[PDB]
Amino acid sequence: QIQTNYDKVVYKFDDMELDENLLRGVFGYGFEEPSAIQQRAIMPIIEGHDVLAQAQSGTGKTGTFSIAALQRIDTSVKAPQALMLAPTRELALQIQKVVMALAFHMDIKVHACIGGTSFVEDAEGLRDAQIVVGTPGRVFDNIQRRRFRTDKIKMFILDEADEMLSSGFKEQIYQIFTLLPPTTQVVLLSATMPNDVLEVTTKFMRNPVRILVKKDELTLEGIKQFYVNVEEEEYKYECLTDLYDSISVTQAVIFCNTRRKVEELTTKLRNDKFTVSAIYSDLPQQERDTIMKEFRSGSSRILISTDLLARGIDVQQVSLVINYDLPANKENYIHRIGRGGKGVAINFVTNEDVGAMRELEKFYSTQIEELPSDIATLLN
Amino acid sequence: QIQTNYDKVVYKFDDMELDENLLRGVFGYGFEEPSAIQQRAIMPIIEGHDVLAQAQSGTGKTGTFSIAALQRIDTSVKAPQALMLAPTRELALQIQKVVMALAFHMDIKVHACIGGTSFVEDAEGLRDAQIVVGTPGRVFDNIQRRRFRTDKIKMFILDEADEMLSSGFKEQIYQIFTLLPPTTQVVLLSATMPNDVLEVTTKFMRNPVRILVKK
Repeated sequence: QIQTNYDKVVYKFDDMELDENLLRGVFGYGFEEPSAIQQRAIMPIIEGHDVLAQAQSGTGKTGTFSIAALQRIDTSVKAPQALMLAPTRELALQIQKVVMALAFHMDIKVHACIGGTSFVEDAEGLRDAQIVVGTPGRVFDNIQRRRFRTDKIKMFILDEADEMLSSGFKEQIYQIFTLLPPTTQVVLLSATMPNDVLEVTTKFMRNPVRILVKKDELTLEGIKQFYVNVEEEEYKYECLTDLYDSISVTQAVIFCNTRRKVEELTTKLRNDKFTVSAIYSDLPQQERDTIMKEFRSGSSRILISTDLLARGIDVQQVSLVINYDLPANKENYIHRIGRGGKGVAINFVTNEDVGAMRELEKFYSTQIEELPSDIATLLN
Repeated sequence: QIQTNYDKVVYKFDDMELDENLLRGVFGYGFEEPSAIQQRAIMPIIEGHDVLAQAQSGTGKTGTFSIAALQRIDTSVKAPQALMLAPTRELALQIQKVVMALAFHMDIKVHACIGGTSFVEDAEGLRDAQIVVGTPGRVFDNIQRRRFRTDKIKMFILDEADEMLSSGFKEQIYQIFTLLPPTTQVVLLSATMPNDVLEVTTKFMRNPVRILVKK
């Protein structure tokens, strides 16, 4: 979801105190209701804060800094007031179209400082322009050659910071900062939040409002890696049946590599009264949440599912997770036993899954001990 | 200044519909905005017209047929598709240098069929070259001895035609035309338009677009 230190949302462009002309342009362009990032990032930008926003490429994001920037432009001033940087000529040109359209009912000049341009037209455009958009290299060159005066600049937008940095624009971006008024508001939009952006964020921004995407991490520390060698694929079921004698409730989830296995296991288990909840990557939306509600409530201590749902499966209050089938792809091991924030994971390997479980210890660095006869302990 | 029968001008390279990599190559090379001849000559060449253009020596003229020729190349075909001729080895090498730069973000092979070159490497170079550039004699010789296959050639550029003719390459240039597939697009750049040039134009070009200088 969204993690932010601003906590203030506006749900409609009408409630943003937008100049009437800009607002006509917002609706005229096709914007109806603010998107998730627009409901949070526009106001803080308008208000003058330095803002760091994690936003995927798209018209929603472009609208965000475009709308805000147009709202802070002093039409009376016929000099650059806002500078927007992009990774490529094309992206810059697209941004210039968006702002232009948004300003369809206003009279603000927007210059594209990009490759392929007679410096005579470039000088002329950068003189009277109120919003300048271009690529780092070209922008820096024009600032150094005095063709682009930056004293009236009040806002600095860094679109796709990650891409710009990874494209090799770090030096020029850093140099642009020192060539812009020290008080300039800094706004940075980025799909990812790598150290490169964090570095810029920390060196150039001031107590910025941060609007980030939640996500989470791996983690195999809240869980204990225990395995059992059934030797033959055929002896797994009985080994799993014996486990349910020294566990005492706890409720567990069991993952299989194939859908059929999930059913056979479910069948064999139900043929013995074992009330198990089975879920496959195909049940309609209305049926999947029905089985989950039955598990996260209606008794049902066991929950069997395939490896494909591991990512979407919200391992509820489970103190035990069983791997009937050792994951096919090492990467999906944690998706099955991750937990982002007690924890026991038991693996059922045969006389073939050998060295295969070691890869899950090479792909990682955690220890997968053997399961001792004493189980009533391993589960609190 | 210019007298043309094509009159259709383009002022920016963005408006020319160039493959993205080639365009990256154009700006990458230092080209900013199309010069007078580039504004008129590139598009007709790309479009397929036999073109006769009065242009003085220069990176502007070179860029003109180089950019067009690069847009027309078919990446999948690994055989000579364009043949460019210049009056001297030096001039040819310069041209190879210009198209190579222009093709920096592309994967095009450019072979120079010029003087002093092991008939072995010359052979290997022409086998999979997509753009071949060189002097009339060396090219004619390589076509006869069969080291240079021409069946895939779609464009024939004659740079500084007046100079090549004034240097005595007339016979060879004429022979090459007959050794190239009949439909090959013909492009001829020349500072002056003497009868030698007019004769070539009338004998080998088909209802060509003509881009000339006032006079």
